[PDB]
Amino acid sequence: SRYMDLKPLGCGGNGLVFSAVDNDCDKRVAIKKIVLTDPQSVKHALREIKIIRRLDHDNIVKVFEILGPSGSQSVYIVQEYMETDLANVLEQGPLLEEHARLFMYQLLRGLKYIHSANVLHRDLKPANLFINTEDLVLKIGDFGLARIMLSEGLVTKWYRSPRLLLSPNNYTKAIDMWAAGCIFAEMLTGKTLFAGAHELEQMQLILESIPVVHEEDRQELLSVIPVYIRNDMTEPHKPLTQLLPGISREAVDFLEQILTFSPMDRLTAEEALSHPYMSIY
Ligand SMILES: COc1ccc(-n2nnc3cnc(N[C@@H]4CCN(c5ccncc5)C4)nc32)cc1
Repeated sequence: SRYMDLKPLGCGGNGLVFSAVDNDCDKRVAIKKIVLTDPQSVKHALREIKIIRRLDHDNIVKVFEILGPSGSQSVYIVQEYMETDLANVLEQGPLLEEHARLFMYQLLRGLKYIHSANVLHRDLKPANLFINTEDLVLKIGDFGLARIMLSEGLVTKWYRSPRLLLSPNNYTKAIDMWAAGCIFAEMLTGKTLFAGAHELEQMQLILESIPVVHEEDRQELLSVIPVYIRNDMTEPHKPLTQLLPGISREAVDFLEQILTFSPMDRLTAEEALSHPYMSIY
């Protein structure tokens, strides 16, 4: 009786999403319908709800209510309506460095929050970063959020870290950070940094630009891709400075610190925010 005029917004992983208007307050909402197809789906939906119910931050999409069939506080997640998504913004071209830098700050602020709570995002990509163009606010989408402790082909390989390509079911905070670096490069250039369709070509695209500085990392690659055995992995053929040719040296330097092959050398969300390139906000 509360939510009226519902029009589908598209399809996520969990289910169909709809835009609707609330009667209590004349504001717009975004509702996710999750179908309880199998008992595996009910267990998955229940994990997701307990997480999003306790997270409250300026750069995380706000969850208002949870209702079942007929609307009572199939499952329906009522969240805040955002104007657009980052993917729709970047189809229109690259951003001014001032806007990319501001959106990166907000993305990092949102990551620093979820990571502190021992939550990570299993599906970080421009389509799941929501924008209100009026206030230039960026908010990370709730669906994909998971505690650190069918349709497989519909998962993008593009924002996957070298480690996630080698160990496909192991998600960590550092994996969110690699994806954030990739999204930042995409906001600056208006095109995907590493656009592979398969796990191996994605690894080969990364290896053309990212140095392998540890022998442990080098030995692992020689056991999967032995062609690079007499190549000095320390100096790639097409480095990030070449891949990003019109952007500032300050942006590339900050990027080189996030797009490290090893998670051990990679800045954390907290460290990236304390970086001079970000601390000015
Ligand atoms: C594809 O699957 C999905 C998956 C999740 C959503 N979710 N989840 N929480 C949300 C909060 N706000 C919005 N707002 C839309 C962003 C772009 N939408 C338009 C942009 C421009 N024109 C029409 C719609 C509004 N969408 C949300 C939407 C579609």
